[PDB]
Amino acid sequence: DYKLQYYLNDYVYAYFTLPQEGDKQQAQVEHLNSFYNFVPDVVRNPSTLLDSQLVTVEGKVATYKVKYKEMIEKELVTGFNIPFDEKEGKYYVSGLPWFSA
Repeated sequence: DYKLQYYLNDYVYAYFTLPQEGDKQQAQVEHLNSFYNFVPDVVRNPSTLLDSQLVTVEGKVATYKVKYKEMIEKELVTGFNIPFDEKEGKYYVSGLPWFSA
């Protein structure tokens, strides 16, 4: 579904672009949290997104293949699983994501 991909593309971008600057980080966390329909209870490291590709959608879990890099440059690749739902015609992220091979 194209609409789902447009929506989750923004979420994936936010997730994998935590900045280095502490003051920007506080706001970026709040921006990422805006995709959830809940406020997370209190970990991401500074990152840049290189590529993302929606691989499968099973039920209400979208699985992406994400290529990103930290700054510690090795390119990292992971599966990234996002639970989602819809309210009044608009998608939201329904739980914190999890990583897979």
